[PDB]
Amino acid sequence: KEMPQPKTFGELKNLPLLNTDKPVQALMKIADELGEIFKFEAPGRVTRYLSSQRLIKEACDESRFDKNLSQALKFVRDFAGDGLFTSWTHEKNWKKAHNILLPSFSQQAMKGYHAMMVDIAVQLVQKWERLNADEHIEVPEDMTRLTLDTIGLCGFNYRFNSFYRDQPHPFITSMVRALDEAMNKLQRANPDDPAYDENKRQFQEDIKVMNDLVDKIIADRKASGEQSDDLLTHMLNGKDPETGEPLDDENIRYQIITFLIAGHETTSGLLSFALYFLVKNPHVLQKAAEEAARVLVDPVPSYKQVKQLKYVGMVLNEALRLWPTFPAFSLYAKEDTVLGGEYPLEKGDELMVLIPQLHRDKTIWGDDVEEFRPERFENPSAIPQHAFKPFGNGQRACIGQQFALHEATLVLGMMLKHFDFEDHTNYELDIKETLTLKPEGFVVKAKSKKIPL
Amino acid sequence: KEMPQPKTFGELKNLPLLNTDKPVQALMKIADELGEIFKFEAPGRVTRYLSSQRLIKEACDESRFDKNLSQALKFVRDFAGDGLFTSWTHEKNWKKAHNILLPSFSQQAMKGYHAMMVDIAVQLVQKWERLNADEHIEVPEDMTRLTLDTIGLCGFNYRFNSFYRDQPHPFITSMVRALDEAMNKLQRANPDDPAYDENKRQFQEDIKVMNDLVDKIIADRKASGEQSDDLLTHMLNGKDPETGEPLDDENIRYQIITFLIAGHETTSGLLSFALYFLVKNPHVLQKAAEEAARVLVDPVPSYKQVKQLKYVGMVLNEALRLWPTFPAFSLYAKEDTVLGGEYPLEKGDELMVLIPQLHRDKTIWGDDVEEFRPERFENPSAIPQHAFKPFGNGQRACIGQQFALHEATLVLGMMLKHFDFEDHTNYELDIKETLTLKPEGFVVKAKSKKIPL
Ligand code: HEM
Ligand code: HEM
Ligand SMILES: O=C(O)[C@H](Cc1c[nH]c2ccccc12)NC(=O)C(F)(F)C(F)(F)C(F)(F)C(F)(F)C(F)(F)F
Ligand SMILES: O=C(O)[C@H](Cc1c[nH]c2ccccc12)NC(=O)C(F)(F)C(F)(F)C(F)(F)C(F)(F)C(F)(F)F
Repeated sequence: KEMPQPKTFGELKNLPLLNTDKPVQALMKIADELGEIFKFEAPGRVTRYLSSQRLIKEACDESRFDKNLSQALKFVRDFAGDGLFTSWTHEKNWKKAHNILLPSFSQQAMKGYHAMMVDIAVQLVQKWERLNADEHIEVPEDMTRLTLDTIGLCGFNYRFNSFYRDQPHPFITSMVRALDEAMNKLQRANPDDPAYDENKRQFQEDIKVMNDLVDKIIADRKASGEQSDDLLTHMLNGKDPETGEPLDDENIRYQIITFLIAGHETTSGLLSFALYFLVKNPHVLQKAAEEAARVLVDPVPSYKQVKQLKYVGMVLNEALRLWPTFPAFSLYAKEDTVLGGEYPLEKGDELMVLIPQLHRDKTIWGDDVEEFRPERFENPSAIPQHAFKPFGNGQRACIGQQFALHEATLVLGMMLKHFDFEDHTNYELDIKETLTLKPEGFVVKAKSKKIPL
Repeated sequence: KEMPQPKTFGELKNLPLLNTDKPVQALMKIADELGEIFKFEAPGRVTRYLSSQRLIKEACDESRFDKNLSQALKFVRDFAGDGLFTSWTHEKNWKKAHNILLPSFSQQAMKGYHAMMVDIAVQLVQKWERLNADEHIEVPEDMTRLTLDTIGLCGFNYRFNSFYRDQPHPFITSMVRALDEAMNKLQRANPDDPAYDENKRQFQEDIKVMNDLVDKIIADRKASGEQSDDLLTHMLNGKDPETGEPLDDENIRYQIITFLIAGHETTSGLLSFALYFLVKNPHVLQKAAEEAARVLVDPVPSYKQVKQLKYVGMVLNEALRLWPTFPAFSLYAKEDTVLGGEYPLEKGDELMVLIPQLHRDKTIWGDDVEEFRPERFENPSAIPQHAFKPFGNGQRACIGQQFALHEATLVLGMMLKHFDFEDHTNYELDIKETLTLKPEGFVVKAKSKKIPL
């Protein structure tokens, strides 16, 4: 039985297929042509891309497969270290940090973060209230200002003040450039070529910038002793119940860098896609706006009011179905095993879960998988197990899921309460790929409903 | 009596003395050397610089002298046109605009603008509340954000959104570059030298940017009929009592451009100098802060509360004494006349009033004229006529005087209510000159008192 494989480039095998600005979208097209599984080879490396719920449900069995660091994550590890996102499950610091931080990311914890989320959300709305008549909004740029500032503030009581700037904060410049470099390393044949020497030097300079700001943030909080109820305070004080150990300061840095990466890259994309779908589907926008108007009856939304925004939740989940913003995750076989009754795997063999394809599995979702329909999530127990995984799988799933959904629900709810929206350019979806997916160049006009804050 | 005169450069006469980054400060030093009057010659022209109250009181006699357009103002007229600032007193549009606008710039008119002034002032306070512990404030840069935005909003219901940017608005970039070219054209031999073709092209392009935006603003408003009740509304509807004529749309544009020049340049300089002198004089800062705390008992300052900030007003007047931010104005003799019983002048002969030197006249102020003492203004009536002229003279005095002082008082009151200030760099005063004066590089730290808004 021969597993499908895309086109090759002689000795380089499939590698040059990733020499593109849009590798995930390319892989989606290959998946459409080849089906639920294909092998992908490079010099000295092989993986298998999975696209169907029936295979992915097996891949998600944690007794058989564990999280793998893709080559992308191995490069991100050069600045995110053994933080939660780029550590192996068997490294002592994973379970330790996981145990310490899980309570700080719970739904109940969101009650405590809510006030600071509102602070940044109000800044966004005020920005849009203050635009002149025929000016427009640069959507992913503003969502990124919001999401980065929220995690900065909620997490570590640090204000990036992104709405006060055109040029990002120096940490963000370095982080964005470090991420770009990490993703660019995947797609260059002969990575030791002299041309890439300057890229490597700038990389080391960006890592240093990140470490020095965050180390300083940690040291400052240690030296002040201030008990600001946030992630940083929790990490400086908390002990892992299992080992009885706290995180050391180096690992705390790695977690902070990791949360900032997450806040910048991934939540902003969700909000950007959600707004994109709303302006392309005005009946959905109407339903979401009506809910926002009916529910958010006070100038400052409450935690309880955000929980009440069911339809806005459904909008966000349908946006995640179509464009899960961190679109692939990797697994390895813990032991020899056979996938799907058909594909034998050896210990250590790697799998890639193509989340956007899983979410277009017609045998699960129906034939209309490209349509934006939030009512797919109106009665969510209808969704089969492992059919919807925008936040990954099992113990290695996104720790920030509740944070991200709370922020996104609050913000999207406020946006729909306060403004009508116009797709003035009839924007053509163009998806930029970094660590994540975003709708590049998405612009709208927002006409104020003149409801005070 | 042969008039004193500074050093000459052969056939260039005194012209090269103004070929300096700091021409007003140069002229002040010359005044120190030469006294109350000196002649200043260049090829094809002459003026006389006055520095004493004794002589300036004659110059300010409107039966004997009228406002002259200095060469600097003649160049500003290429983009400010026949707006109030760059028009001759005998021009029909001067008298029309004067009669139409003056009542809208009264102390009592400020009740109408107060709310919009608070809007921008709160944005400033919030920016500074949001700075992190280690960070500092770029004072003139932030003061200019405030003052430009205030005149934009109050004047024409237009939001430059300066607190949302590092890059100034396109209009501002052009205006600033226009004003720079005007300044540069002064110290320049042959204007039609092909060398300056690019300068002229840039100049024309900046005029276009300025006219296009402002004309659109005006046209947009005329269309809607929206009675926004600002300077633009008054200008579109208002009739000159004398002629019975309104301003035409072209002249309205020049007034708006003129207001924007004014609210950008001179007013922010005042606030920057005031804060400078406050941090250099801690006892004065403390007295002003006591008043602010005693008077501004509400989170939103009221119009009447700003009028009660007597000491803050004294502080601003003392800043204006030392560093009047539009530091000189020009006059011409309406008829042959003798100045000071010594200097015969012919009809058309020109004078320059060197305001910073007038304000250092030891016969009026006492020997300690370099000292910052707001108490000099305990009773502003006590100052002799024509001794204190930071807003110029007579019917050609600053129309924006009450606007500027109300805005500056409000803002400085709020700053002193909400923050303690630290001169963390022990800043060395360095005054940059364009057509106005500012303390370049003035930076402070502001520690919040944590009083909510
Ligand atoms: C819409 C927003 C987000 C999406 C779609 C998303 C998606 C994901 C996915 C798919 C994974 C699994 C990665 C893998 O298997 O390799 C993951 C892991 C993670 N995410 Fe997110 N994420 C989001 C927001 C956030 C936020 C806001 C934070 C933190 C502030 C965060 C922190 C993390 C961390 C720490 C992990 C690693 C968890 C572990 O292995 O222990 N994420 N995320
Ligand atoms: C600290 C702030 C300010 C200072 C020191 C200042 C100073 C002056 C001075 C000295 C003049 C006389 C010019 C001459 O004789 O050639 C003047 C004129 C003028 N100023 Fe200001 N000014 C300030 C703020 C403003 C503001 C905020 C506005 C408008 C919003 C404004 C509008 C004008 C206008 C229109 C004139 C021309 C008046 C006329 O001749 O009819 N000024 N200003
Ligand atoms: O980084 C990796 O390991 C894998 C695949 C890969 C990269 N190099 C390989 C060599 C042989 C076989 C497979 C690979 N990379 C990808 O699938 C990808 F295309 F880069 C990717 F999809 F864009 C991605 F990196 F996974 C991603 F989607 F951007 C990421 F967000 F990181 F998951
Ligand atoms: O613009 C002018 O006409 C006059 C005088 C002048 C400029 N060029 C001259 C040649 C010969 C004799 C006099 C002059 N300029 C000045 O006095 C000046 F102070 F140098 C000035 F800086 F240019 C100034 F323009 F006056 C000023 F001070 F910057 C201004 F803000 F405009 F008042």
